[PDB]
Amino acid sequence: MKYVVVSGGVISGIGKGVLASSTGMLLKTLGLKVTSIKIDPYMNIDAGTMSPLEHGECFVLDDGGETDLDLGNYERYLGITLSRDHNITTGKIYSHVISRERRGDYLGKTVQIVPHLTNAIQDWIQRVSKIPVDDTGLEPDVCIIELGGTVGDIESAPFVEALRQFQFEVGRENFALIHVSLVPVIHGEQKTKPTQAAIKDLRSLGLIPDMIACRCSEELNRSTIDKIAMFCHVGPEQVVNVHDVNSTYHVPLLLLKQHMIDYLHSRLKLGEVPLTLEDKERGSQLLTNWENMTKNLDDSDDVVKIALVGKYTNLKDSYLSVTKSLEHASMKCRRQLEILWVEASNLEPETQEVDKNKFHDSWNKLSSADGILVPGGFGTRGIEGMILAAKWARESGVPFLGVCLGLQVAAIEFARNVIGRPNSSSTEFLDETLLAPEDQVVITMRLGLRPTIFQPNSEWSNIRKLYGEVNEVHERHRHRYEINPKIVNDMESRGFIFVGKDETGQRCEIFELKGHPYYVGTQYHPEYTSKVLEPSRPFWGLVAAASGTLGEVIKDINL
Amino acid sequence: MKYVVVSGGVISGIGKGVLASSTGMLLKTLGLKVTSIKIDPYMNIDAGTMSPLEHGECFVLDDGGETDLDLGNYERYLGITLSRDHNITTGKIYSHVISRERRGDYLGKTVQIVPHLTNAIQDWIQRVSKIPVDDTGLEPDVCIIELGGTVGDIESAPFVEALRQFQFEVGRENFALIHVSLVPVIHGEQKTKPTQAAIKDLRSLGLIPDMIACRCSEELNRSTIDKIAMFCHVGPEQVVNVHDVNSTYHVPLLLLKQHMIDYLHSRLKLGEVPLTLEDKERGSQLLTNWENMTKNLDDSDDVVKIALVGKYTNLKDSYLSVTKSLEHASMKCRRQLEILWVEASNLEPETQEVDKNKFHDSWNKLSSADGILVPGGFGTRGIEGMILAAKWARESGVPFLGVCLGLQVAAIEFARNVIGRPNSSSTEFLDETLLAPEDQVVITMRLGLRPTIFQPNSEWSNIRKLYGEVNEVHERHRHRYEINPKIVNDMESRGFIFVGKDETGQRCEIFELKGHPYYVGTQYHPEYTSKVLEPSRPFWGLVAAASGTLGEVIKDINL
Amino acid sequence: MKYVVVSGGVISGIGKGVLASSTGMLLKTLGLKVTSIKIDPYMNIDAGTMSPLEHGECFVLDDGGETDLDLGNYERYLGITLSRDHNITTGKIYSHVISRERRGDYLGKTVQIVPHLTNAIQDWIQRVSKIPVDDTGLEPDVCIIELGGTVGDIESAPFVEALRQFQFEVGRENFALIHVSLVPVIHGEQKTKPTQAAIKDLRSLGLIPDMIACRCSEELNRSTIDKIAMFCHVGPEQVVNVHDVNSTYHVPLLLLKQHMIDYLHSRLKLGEVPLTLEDKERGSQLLTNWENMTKNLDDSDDVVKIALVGKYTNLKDSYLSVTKSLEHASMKCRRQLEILWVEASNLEPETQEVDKNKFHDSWNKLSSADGILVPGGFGTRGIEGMILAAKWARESGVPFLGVCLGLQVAAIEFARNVIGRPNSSSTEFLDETLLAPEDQVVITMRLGLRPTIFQPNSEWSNIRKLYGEVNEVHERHRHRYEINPKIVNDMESRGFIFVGKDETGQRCEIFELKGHPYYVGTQYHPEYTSKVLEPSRPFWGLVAAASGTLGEVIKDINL
Ligand SMILES: Nc1ncnc2c1ncn2[C@@H]1O[C@H](COP(=O)(O)OP(=O)(O)OP(=O)(O)O)[C@@H](O)[C@H]1O
Ligand SMILES: Nc1ncnc2c1ncn2[C@@H]1O[C@H](COP(=O)(O)OP(=O)(O)OP(=O)(O)O)[C@@H](O)[C@H]1O
Ligand SMILES: Nc1ncnc2c1ncn2[C@@H]1O[C@H](COP(=O)(O)OP(=O)(O)OP(=O)(O)O)[C@@H](O)[C@H]1O
Ligand SMILES: O=c1ccn([C@@H]2O[C@H](COP(=O)(O)OP(=O)(O)OP(=O)(O)O)[C@@H](O)[C@H]2O)c(=O)[nH]1
Ligand SMILES: O=c1ccn([C@@H]2O[C@H](COP(=O)(O)OP(=O)(O)OP(=O)(O)O)[C@@H](O)[C@H]2O)c(=O)[nH]1
Ligand SMILES: O=c1ccn([C@@H]2O[C@H](COP(=O)(O)OP(=O)(O)OP(=O)(O)O)[C@@H](O)[C@H]2O)c(=O)[nH]1
Ligand SMILES: [Mg+2]
Ligand SMILES: [Mg+2]
Ligand SMILES: [Mg+2]
Ligand SMILES: [Mg+2]
Ligand SMILES: [Mg+2]
Ligand SMILES: [Mg+2]
Repeated sequence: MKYVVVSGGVISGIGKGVLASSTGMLLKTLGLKVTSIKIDPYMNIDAGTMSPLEHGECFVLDDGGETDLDLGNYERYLGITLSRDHNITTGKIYSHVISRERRGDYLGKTVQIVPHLTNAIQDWIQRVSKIPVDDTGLEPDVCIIELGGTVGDIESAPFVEALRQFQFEVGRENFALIHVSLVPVIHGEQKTKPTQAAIKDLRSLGLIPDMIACRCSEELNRSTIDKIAMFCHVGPEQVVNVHDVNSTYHVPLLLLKQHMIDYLHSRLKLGEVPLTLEDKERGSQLLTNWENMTKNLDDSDDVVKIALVGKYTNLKDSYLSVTKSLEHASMKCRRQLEILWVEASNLEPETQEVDKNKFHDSWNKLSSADGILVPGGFGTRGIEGMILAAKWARESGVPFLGVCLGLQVAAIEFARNVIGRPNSSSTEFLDETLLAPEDQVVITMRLGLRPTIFQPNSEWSNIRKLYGEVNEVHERHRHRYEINPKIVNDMESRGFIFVGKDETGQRCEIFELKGHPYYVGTQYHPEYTSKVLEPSRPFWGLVAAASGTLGEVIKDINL
Repeated sequence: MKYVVVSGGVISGIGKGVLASSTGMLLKTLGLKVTSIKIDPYMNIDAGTMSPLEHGECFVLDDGGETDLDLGNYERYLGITLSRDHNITTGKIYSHVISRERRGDYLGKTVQIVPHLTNAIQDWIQRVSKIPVDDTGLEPDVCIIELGGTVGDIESAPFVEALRQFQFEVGRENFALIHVSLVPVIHGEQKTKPTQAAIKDLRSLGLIPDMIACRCSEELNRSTIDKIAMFCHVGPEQVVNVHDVNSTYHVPLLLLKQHMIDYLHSRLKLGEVPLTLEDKERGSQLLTNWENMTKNLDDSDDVVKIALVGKYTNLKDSYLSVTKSLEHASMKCRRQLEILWVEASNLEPETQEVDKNKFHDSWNKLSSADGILVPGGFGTRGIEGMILAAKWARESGVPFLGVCLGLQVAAIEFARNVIGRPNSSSTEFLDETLLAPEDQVVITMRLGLRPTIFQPNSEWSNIRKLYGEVNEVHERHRHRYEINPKIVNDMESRGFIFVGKDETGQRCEIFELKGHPYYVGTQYHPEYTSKVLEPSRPFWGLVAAASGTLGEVIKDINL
Repeated sequence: MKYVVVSGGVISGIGKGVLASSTGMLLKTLGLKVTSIKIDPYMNIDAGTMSPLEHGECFVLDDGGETDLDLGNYERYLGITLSRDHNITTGKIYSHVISRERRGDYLGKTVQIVPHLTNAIQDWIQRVSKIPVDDTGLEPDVCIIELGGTVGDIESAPFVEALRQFQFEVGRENFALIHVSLVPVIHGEQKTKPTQAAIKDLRSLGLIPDMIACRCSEELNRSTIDKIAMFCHVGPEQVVNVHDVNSTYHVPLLLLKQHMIDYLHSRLKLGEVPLTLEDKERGSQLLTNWENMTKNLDDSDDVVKIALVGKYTNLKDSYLSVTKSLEHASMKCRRQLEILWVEASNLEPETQEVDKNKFHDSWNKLSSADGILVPGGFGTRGIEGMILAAKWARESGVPFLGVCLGLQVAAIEFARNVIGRPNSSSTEFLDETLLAPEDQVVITMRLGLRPTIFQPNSEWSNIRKLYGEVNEVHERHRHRYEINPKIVNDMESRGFIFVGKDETGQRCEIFELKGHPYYVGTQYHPEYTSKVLEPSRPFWGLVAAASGTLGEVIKDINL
């Protein structure tokens, strides 16, 4: 096993997840199998309790693991599948040793943070980095560790001490450290003393970095590079200039231009890992596919506008996987994506009493949209706004996708406005009020990867067509409610066909409305299964419907 | 004596000299006598050997001290005069103890950095902070110490250790520390971990800050202030938000808006220093004069353009005192200054063979200029370009000031083009070549404050008029050459009158050319004597000549 | 050049000079030429101003360099001669860069502690480690650097930073670091946390140690060694157990038993330095001579007692070279030395009025003595006591040596008691009092190595015989006075022959008194020229006179 640790810096939120993902993608272009571990110094066992207002969206795994947003970045860049064990947290590792003590597995010794907890960390990283993450049952060749937080924080102290020991418990040339750092630019001068103080913290903590990755608002001056290469004991070829770029799909081709594969191949002896010529064709076949999609990103010009209708649309990280999944669809259509961020509460008429500026900008955006996404939000407070957005799309012929809550607000709209039961509602919003036309009912989270099976009278639908007309759809779930089965044949009598269901048939999972160009809803989250070179089919269908050429896309899918 | 230390930070060049000068100016608005000390952790005895390419211009004192650029900032903001002892350097203080050892004044003890060198530092700061710096023979009430470099550097280690001890060798409430710090803003988020790591270095080194001054590209968010006030054990009222502003004359009125006098008055018991009501009128009379010049900076609109003709005009700090002296003149004329920065070598015709873009932009600027300054540069390599700039101004009637080298290139121009000896030259450029018409000759630097006396037939001149027609001019010198006295009566026969001289008459120090609107030259540097509320008379005369209203200015000066 | 740095620790005065000297002596037993540098973080230019009450005796070099006591330890263990440049101090190196700045040799850059002062240190260590220190004009093969003070002190900061850089400016395998450390033993348990906190300071400062030398009141337990080898990343074979031993001549044979040559030979590639078989015989010929003198130290039993008569005899380090020179004489006679430490002031009768216990213990010791040394002290306050000790030895036939002041008090005794001028005196004690029989007169220190030449009528003397009857004696001087030449032929008429003089004959340097078994005085210090395997001839003559077998020693010297 080789290890690359991506670490620390002057600030949090600097770019370690981007460089970790680019490094893994780049190493994969030598044919190497790459895995990843996120370490988060936070104490939470997993992200499933904590709200999207900190660290962005909760990411959902095939396991049903509700995990760190960084694991989603590794899944999409590398083409890999991760377990809940691939996210280390302070909570998991302190919990592991405490549960092991009360059972007596330390045989009556005193259990100390060094060695015992720092040995639990190294036992975990070795257990987990050998887990299969590809379509093939090979153990990986490289693990990337993203060390969360900043080096020199109390919460990081056990993890840097475990990595200090891991650098020796595993051999040298099986371990490298990349340190990401900030170069401020002040009055036209690029300042080196923040990055120098960060190299002192690594030395203090007993680690040496093999690369410095410098994050800056400019290209680094070669005099600034020389200075960093004087204070840190590294050559000029070991400071990578990682400036601010408009697109993160370009960052792998920045580091390829900067010899970082060529360095790591000589620092980690990567040419001495056994690989076939088949593995070495697959590597450059991924590289040329990356150069293709990045060329097609730069010379594309024709725009498509998608309204994302939700709450808290100012924290754009609360929709990170949705956003990436709209981008992958856009890149496969070769049209420039603009997301129009629409707060659903501002669509409600009462906003015109509260602040007229917010009311009109929301409807200005929703009218401007070539397609609409209701993204699969959290907490029912915006539903009466999203019901307008679903009504607008159905009354007007505008392309629509409804994810999770986007099944539900669309079925609630269709019930109130096409069946004509005007109070019919989400039980999560009203519960004890006991209305008779319950659209949502509870059937205790239904979590992780499940099979969805198409109902037989459904090959007419665009959504079965986009999935290659394969009999089953396997996708990730994070829901507590269903559509009520008693209202299904009522809705189907009116053309709102539940095109796909759970194998038991009690649970409604995909619809398409008859006759509309594209009015699709999924109870799963199709975001989490999106890959950079293979967009998620419901999002590719929305961006194609919004662009025209939905038929030419369905034709290409059918080969 | 009270002490304010202004210190450290995440980066060098952060703003300590601006905040130190603003703090001293602000405290002076309570009637308090304020002094300053710069500590530079560099080893140089004084700046007189080191070139303007690092740390900007060398500043010249009345003593003839060639000192740090920061001492000039204190002189102009506070209205004070400083000795060469007011700049502490590592060289001076290590030299002081080494010279004292070889003489035996430690009486055969081992001389250690702690206590002995750190006691030399505290003996110096007490010796020097009692020196008179005003027009009155009172000892000061407050000393500002600017601690150069960054806290946590090896070169700073003896000075922070001396200040750690000085906080106790002098009482508490006679000492306060202001720490200047950087808040980066990255993806629209203001980052606190660089300022937290800087508070850990102060605690490690045994100092606590009383203010945090946060330097940022935005106003601080109140949540960012709350966070800094959680990690550092200080109230919200002790983080001052010192954002990037277009003008530094505004920075005192920022800190006045932020209660920093009101805090320091309760932290340093400044109301318990004895002062008269006369002292308390003088304080608010300076404050209202500052509010006047800053109001007159904001509502002024009509521009004046001055060409500054020199070398290395890309390092604008190489002309810092010249620049401030043009600004003070501009503020008293109530016209917005634009400095046009003109590289004199680019004015030479050979530049049109080398790069035509540089040739035309230089002459584009010099033609655009309402006035010209030849600023008093260093090293003769640009003189043939400045001779064109002096010719242009004389042939065309454009207002001119020549400082130091600007006497000399103008007299060299007047000799070559109006007397008609076409090879006549600066002996510093040609020496051993032994031409007969030597314009410069040597008469070993003539340094610091000297008297200049007006020749009798000179009250006609604008330059004697601008000086209030007072018989002597006292100004600062830093020159090795003179104009040749054998060429003086030749030049005076042609109207180039040497309006002022040294008391011996051998040495030529001020000219005015007959008939031209303003063609003045000084061998002294009038920059170093410029004050924010009283501009240097030769620069006020140039900016007035460039604006028109030179007569209305001379009238106001004559009262 | 190879470098070994001996460094730091938990406490000052731990044993670095003993381990540095043992390492150099041991490496010399491979035939390698070894040199040494002491770094002292004190500010003094040289030891010649500072009194023996701190850091022990001032050591005198052939240059006339008054230097650190540690340079004497290297001279005697290694068989080498050192210049005043071999002692680096903070004063010398800050003085060097400050003198170089005022002359302009930094060409107008800003001179910073890093790089410029830390480059002066590395330029010095390379300049000086190539200096010839043997009897042959070869440049050395190895330099030992003793880094004075403790690592993590402010005064050490520039020297550890220079050594951090020197580890890379010179290659790896040309540099090794030995760290000396304390293991306390508390309630029968050997404590490792002080040595762990010292390895953290080295990592913080960017150095890794190749050996840990652990100083302890016991042999280290192998569990304690294992623990130190867990926390520091080093094998068990790299912790050397350097326990408290009664004799320092044993410490080389401790480290030879502990494979420290065998480690350093593989860590520094010492087998790849070119050497002849002649060099490899000389190495083991020194080793077997060390095993001989250490065997002859352990199986010797018969005692000899020497009174050392001086001031401040409680600070035994104030006589370190005298003490070692009595030991080398004792080891060559094969008799166990006891120094009886006699305070000369306590010999004065007035002490019997002040404290009778001190009076009788002094005369109890002086009566017990088989020989007497007056050691060459400092400051005249004890002379009237030493005059009794010189009288006692002359009246009683007890063997005597008088060094520096020990010429002078003996001649003052002989004048007062055998010529019979009872007030005759040391001019340094009385000056302005102007007595006529001045024994001392001034002839401005007479410093360093000088030639002394024997007067012709002197081959009868034991002191000319002990020197091999060679015509000149070359020895080190540190005196300001002489014996008066006007009193010489008076003294010689009475049998007190001045057996040796300066080449000019004005200056009296060696005596022997006729008829007494051994009553010798030298104005030079014979201590500084003493070697472990070749004792200084005047001290070997005293210990032989005290033991009997002075004749058998003179016979062995005469071959
Ligand atoms: N080279 C880059 N150029 C521009 N933006 C970048 C670059 N690298 C990262 N970013 C952006 O910075 C933001 C945060 O980066 P990232 O998520 O990698 O942070 P982090 O330091 O790993 O920690 P956190 O998980 O707390 O955000 C994201 O919006 C990301 O797109
Ligand atoms: N509040 C501020 N807003 C905008 N510019 C500022 C502010 N404070 C300082 N500056 C500018 O920052 C630059 C450097 O500031 P300053 O000279 O005070 O730096 P310093 O940290 O004291 O050290 P140095 O002497 O090395 O420059 C100057 O151009 C100054 O005008
Ligand atoms: N292994 C040892 N066993 C016993 N005594 C020792 C040992 N090593 C050193 N010593 C004694 O310790 C004392 C101080 O040791 P040394 O002179 O080497 O100290 P240091 O740490 O180099 O610093 P300093 O020059 O300030 O004394 C001396 O008396 C010396 O003989
Ligand atoms: O105000 C100042 C700034 C600097 N200095 C002295 O000059 C040196 C200049 O160093 P700075 O700290 O100004 O910069 P740097 O070379 O470390 O690199 P950047 O932060 O710009 O990337 C400092 O280390 C200090 O010795 C002062 O004496 N005063
Ligand atoms: O990538 C990350 C970032 C952060 N964290 C965890 O969340 C915390 C968030 O802290 P950050 O370090 O992200 O910010 P902060 O609150 O210290 O303040 P600013 O720098 O933004 O001013 C960190 O201290 C760490 O515990 C991670 O686990 N991973
Ligand atoms: O009073 C105590 C002592 C120790 N301990 C806990 O037990 C551990 C025992 O560690 P100690 O600090 O007692 O010893 P050590 O193993 O570091 O080595 P020596 O200093 O003896 O050479 C400590 O690190 C701490 O975790 C306590 O909880 N309380
Ligand atoms: Mg935060
Ligand atoms: Mg991340
Ligand atoms: Mg710099
Ligand atoms: Mg400054
Ligand atoms: Mg020593
Ligand atoms: Mg223990």
